[PDB]
Amino acid sequence: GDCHKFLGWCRGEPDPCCEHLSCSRKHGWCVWDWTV
Repeated sequence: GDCHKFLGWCRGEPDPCCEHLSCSRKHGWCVWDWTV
């Protein structure tokens, strides 16, 4: 049950991003919070 870090697939995945990250649909992966 490893989480998905930055630039990691999320769409469809069982668990959400790792930490301080938001699943980005535009790119298709989680991105930095402070960044976005």
